[PDB]
Amino acid sequence: KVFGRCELAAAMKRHGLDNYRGYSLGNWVCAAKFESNFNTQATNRNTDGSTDYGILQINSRWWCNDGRTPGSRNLCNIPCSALLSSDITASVNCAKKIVSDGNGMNAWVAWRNRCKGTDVQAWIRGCRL
Ligand code: NA
Repeated sequence: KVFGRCELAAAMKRHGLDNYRGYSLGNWVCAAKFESNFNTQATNRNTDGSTDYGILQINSRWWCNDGRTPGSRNLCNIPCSALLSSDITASVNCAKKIVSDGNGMNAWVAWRNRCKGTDVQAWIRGCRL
């Protein structure tokens, strides 16, 4: 499904992403905005044959199994299709392990190029959280 801005922020907050590892909620909403346009069904193919899935575009090379990325790992121990549900639970739990792996939110290229160093607080503005 296609989340609204404040709708997504509320779902992420109740799933414990606000200030997770120091990253305020605005960073996550911004990341989702430019990775998937708030669409849980978004997919994108990469050059190496791997695929990015879901609202946060988590990559099959490392984090989920999609059965067609040879030599990949399944570090979130889930099928990549589980990242496309309208329930963001699996995506959020997997994102939590990605941000914890030492490189923070730099794992998301769109956050680094389009959210890092900006006023990310503007993305939860006006929302009732
Ligand atoms: Na994989």
